[PDB]
Amino acid sequence: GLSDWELAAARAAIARGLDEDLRYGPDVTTLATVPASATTTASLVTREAGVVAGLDVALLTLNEVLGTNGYRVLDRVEDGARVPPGEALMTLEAQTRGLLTAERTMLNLVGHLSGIATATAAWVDAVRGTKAKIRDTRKTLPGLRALQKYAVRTGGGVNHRLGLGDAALIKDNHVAAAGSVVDALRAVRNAAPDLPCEVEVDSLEQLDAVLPEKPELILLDNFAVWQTQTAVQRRDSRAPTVMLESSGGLSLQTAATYAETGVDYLAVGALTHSVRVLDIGLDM
Amino acid sequence: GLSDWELAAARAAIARGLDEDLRYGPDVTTLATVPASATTTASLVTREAGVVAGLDVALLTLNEVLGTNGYRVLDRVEDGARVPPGEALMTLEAQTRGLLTAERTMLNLVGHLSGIATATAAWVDAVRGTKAKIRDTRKTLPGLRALQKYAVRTGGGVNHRLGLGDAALIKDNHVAAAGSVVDALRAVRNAAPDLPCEVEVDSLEQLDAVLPEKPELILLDNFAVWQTQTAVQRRDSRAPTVMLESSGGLSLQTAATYAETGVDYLAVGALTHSVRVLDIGLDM
Ligand SMILES: O=P(O)(O)CP(=O)(O)O[C@H]1O[C@H](COP(=O)(O)O)[C@@H](O)[C@H]1O
Ligand SMILES: O=P(O)(O)CP(=O)(O)O[C@H]1O[C@H](COP(=O)(O)O)[C@@H](O)[C@H]1O
Ligand SMILES: O=C(O)c1ccccc1C(=O)O
Ligand SMILES: O=C(O)c1ccccc1C(=O)O
Ligand SMILES: [Mn+2]
Ligand SMILES: [Mn+2]
Ligand SMILES: [Mn+2]
Ligand SMILES: [Mn+2]
Repeated sequence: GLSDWELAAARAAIARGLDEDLRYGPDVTTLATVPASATTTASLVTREAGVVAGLDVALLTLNEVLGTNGYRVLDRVEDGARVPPGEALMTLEAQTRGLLTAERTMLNLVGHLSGIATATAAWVDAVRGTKAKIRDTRKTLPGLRALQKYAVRTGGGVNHRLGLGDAALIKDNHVAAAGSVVDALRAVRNAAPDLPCEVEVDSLEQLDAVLPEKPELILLDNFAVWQTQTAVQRRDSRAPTVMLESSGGLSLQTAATYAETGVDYLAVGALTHSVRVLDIGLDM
Repeated sequence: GLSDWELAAARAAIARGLDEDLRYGPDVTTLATVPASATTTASLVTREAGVVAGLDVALLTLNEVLGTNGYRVLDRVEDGARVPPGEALMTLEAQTRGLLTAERTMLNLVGHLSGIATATAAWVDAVRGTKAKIRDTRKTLPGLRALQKYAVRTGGGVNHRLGLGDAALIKDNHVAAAGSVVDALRAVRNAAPDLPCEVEVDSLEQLDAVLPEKPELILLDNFAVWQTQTAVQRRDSRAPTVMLESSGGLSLQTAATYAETGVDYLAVGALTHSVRVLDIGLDM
């Protein structure tokens, strides 16, 4: 499921999580109430409906606390599964002390990632019957980019760039510094001709100015729906190969409206910066 | 503003943030569009109203990217300031290249921490005229506990425990393993007699059972307002010294209603697990 750098990202996050929990001493309450030889069957069950993501991270949290041979998975659901309230995402058998200590860290990761995949899916359903794909941004939390990114993919969106040197994206602050969108575009092309180039426009005027330069993608920043319609109309007639991406004034209520204008992508920051946790509990 | 461990935490977070942005190559678009000698005056300004928190983290991000003597702060607001849309939280003068590279990492942190402080303050205002204090939980994001915990305090909340060995808290799964709340309570009392003890009850029945044991705090889990009122009446008559904390079915709409019952605290998970970013931009 997770790739190598995602897996490594997950391990680093679960380690930071456990360290936050354990740095003040051991789990005194678990140690005191449950014997070392105790063993139970527990299930991660959703208190609500949504799309599940990050189940492997649950397994990595246990590997860290109990060791690979410290637990047994009697059953599990697959990442990306649409799930109702009360559904058992995974049933385990493991040393009780290990589960009570690992509980919060593992639940915190799975609820966050599931919350993103559940949101992402909402957006994906909203623009169904359209050609628009939902994309994320770099408005991710430090240390969780690979995981948050993985989660939007699980819900059906498509990742944008993972970093700064990943692809070029000429922003308002660059244009300001370069003095002109076409100047900046030209500069980026000359410096990194092999790198994907996206140019951000703030108006129909700038839009007209960059279409002839034929950048890979144009990001329509904070365009009203009527302006997005015009943009697509101009792109379609003047530079059929330029992809258009809406970003800025996007809400789930307007997603379809923008998608219907014919844009190729909707870039949603909310997907990673304003996530509502999917409520999950560990039941014994 | 930030303490030593919070500072070390911020530093670790900013470093993980920058590494995510730079691991694919340098900021190609900035290097190409802005000269090394470029310098600007920039401001972090809110696109929305809210409470500000995490400004020092912005500075720490610049120290890391431009070095201490790489910039100058012409003006700044204090953490915890209630702020309107379009307010300039901090005005800097710095090398342009350094700002554009630091921008996203610093913005993502300040936005996150401010979103938390903004939400916390809404809860705090909600229970105003009551004696209840708003507290957080361990439902924090991995690697960000110290910072998230710092933010609820900036918003007016009061921190709960920071980890597992920090204070004792008997939960449902412990009760399940110990076979009883009173059993579990007795066990913890024997193991860590010097440690603060909080026990979680799911019913007025368990409440009656633990009140005589006189634990430090009792967490009323998912009680209706009427049950919360009853519990306050029983506590007041049977164990005046026992503090009560509501946690579970809390919404900002009901906050005051529960606070009015006379409980000492409201423990809010949403404060740290479902945060809506405060929208902030770097304007040059
Ligand atoms: O408002 P700006 O001057 O364009 C600065 P900003 O840091 O917002 O720039 C980015 O944010 C938007 C990302 O999706 P969302 O809006 O949902 O968060 C998009 O406008 C981006 O180029
Ligand atoms: O539903 P449970 O069986 O009590 C498991 P859970 O992990 O929810 O247990 C904790 O969550 C609540 C925290 O505040 P919030 O609800 O806002 O997130 C509270 O019930 C806690 O003891
Ligand atoms: O994070 C951003 O500012 C952003 C917002 C929208 C599209 C893409 C990006 C990006 O840089 O990849
Ligand atoms: O994270 C939790 O389950 C939690 C929830 C509410 C209060 C306190 C805690 C805690 O363990 O400190
Ligand atoms: Mn933008
Ligand atoms: Mn914006
Ligand atoms: Mn609970
Ligand atoms: Mn719950």
